[PDB]
Amino acid sequence: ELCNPQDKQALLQIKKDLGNPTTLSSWLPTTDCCNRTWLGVLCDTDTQTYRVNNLDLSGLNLPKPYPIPSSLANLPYLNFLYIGGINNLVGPIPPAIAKLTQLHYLYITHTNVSGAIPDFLSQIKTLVTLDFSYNALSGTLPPSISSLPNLVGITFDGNRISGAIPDSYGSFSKLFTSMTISRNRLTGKIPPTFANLNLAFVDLSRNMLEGDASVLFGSDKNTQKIHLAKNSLAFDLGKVGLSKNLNGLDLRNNRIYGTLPQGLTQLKFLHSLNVSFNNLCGEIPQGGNLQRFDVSAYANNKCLCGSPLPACT
Repeated sequence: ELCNPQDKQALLQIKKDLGNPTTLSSWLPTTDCCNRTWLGVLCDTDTQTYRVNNLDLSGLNLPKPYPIPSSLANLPYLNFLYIGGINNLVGPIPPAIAKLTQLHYLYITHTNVSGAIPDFLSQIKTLVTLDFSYNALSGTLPPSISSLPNLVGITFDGNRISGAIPDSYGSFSKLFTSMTISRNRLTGKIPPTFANLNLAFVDLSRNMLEGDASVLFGSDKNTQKIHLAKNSLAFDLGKVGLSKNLNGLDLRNNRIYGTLPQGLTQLKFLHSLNVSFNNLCGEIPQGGNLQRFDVSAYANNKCLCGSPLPACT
């Protein structure tokens, strides 16, 4: 049998540790774990270790709450680990995951996992993406993950994370291009060190952030989406530079002031725009895609005017 004996026992232990759910009844001692019949399990054919390097646990419908099994640490060749959509998965992200030294892609999402996002993840130098969204995570954001050299993005949306965004999150490498931490409880300001990032995507919507978000803008940046809705931000929007790549700009429900920047008429790919429920004033820039957006995208500001709104005096 091709299945490695130690991977085999860890997988059967994981199964037992989750109450031997019927959703894992394909994990049979009588069949080879490497031959694609064990649901969600694959072995590394590419590097020819033939060790289990890809595990997907999804929608298992556990019969009662169980934590993330510490037997996951006994699959040391994991590169890809997805754990998601499991209502009855509870407890913290165990330091047992630190044993997965070759992880590239890690998702623990749409579960009831709780506690803080662990600071130990910074030691897993192969990490390319982290997704811990839609769980019950609390605590503050772990500052040390900014040292990860291959990390391209973090997806931490929809938890209960509190505290300020660490200044060290402006220190990610040039490969880091996507940061979403929406629907949490962050407070404070966006760190000035974020001028060092070049984000394709940034979503910090539905938090309690305050102050200036100008650092996330710039005509030298390569940014496709900027989503900052539902915070308490306040800065002069008319002063910001805009990435030519911008396709989505959502700043609704903040305390942003000044005029809309004339540079918006030059964005060829702007397809979604919402600046409602702010303190903006002045003529809406006429040109580009600006007059294609409904009135509701600009309404409820202080004194905006010009098409699609009534004429300026």
